[PDB]
Amino acid sequence: AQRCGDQARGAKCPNCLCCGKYGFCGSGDAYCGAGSCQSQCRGC
Repeated sequence: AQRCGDQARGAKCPNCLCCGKYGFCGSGDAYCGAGSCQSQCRGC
């Protein structure tokens, strides 16, 4: 579990991961699915 976006001073996340609009970078369709994705919308 890693924080991104405004929740991380505008920090970006690596590939194979999804950055939740709520500055929350995680995995799984739970955060990768369409509805809470903002950045890095191409994770595994």
